[PDB]
Amino acid sequence: ACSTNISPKQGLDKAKYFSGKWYVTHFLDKDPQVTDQYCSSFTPRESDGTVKEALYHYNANKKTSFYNIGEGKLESSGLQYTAKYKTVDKKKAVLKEADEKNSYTLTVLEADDSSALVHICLREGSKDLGDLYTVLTHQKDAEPSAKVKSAVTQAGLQLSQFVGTKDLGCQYDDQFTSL
Ligand code: HEM
Ligand SMILES: [N]
Repeated sequence: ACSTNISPKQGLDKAKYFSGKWYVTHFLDKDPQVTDQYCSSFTPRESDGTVKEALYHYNANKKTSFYNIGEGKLESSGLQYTAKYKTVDKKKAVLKEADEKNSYTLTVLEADDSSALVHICLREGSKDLGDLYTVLTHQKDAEPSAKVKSAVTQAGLQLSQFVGTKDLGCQYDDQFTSL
């Protein structure tokens, strides 16, 4: 199951996270449910205590993609939120409304002007799907900062064990993440 002991980084300025867009450069899926490798980019925003974020996934094996919009409330305790998610097309038109039994919780472990580290617990039945850690950069295929690489170690992980995305033949939809 996903860890219940993940807490966001204390003192982090949320503006460093809710800004620009993010590309996943490295991911650690602690308990994968499928064997395909994904690329992902997303654009998180917040307003008045509610996060809305536009999400994109690209299956590098199968060459398929899908789009979502997550929505949830910013924890008063720190940079963390539990979101419900709709399925959308590449123009953000809704294909399916959220299934309220499913959620994900995102916890920000580090963020600076170039890079971030987050933990995501996706619950896509009624079941934690297991921990996913993603290293993020504002620019595609860029190098994460030293600070973010330190945060990986401090989360008890080893960067050597992450899957990098730079060599996967990723295709992104930058128009979508710029909406
Ligand atoms: C490279 C990074 C990521 C990988 C490896 C990954 C992996 C996966 C996989 C394997 C699935 C299931 C696909 C299927 O239906 O078979 C999935 C779905 C999903 N992921 Fe990710 N993911 C990544 C990043 C993210 C990010 C950054 C978020 C949220 C901020 C996120 C949220 C979701 C959600 C909401 C779904 C469910 C989509 C739906 O059923 O409509 N994922 N992801
Ligand atoms: N995910």
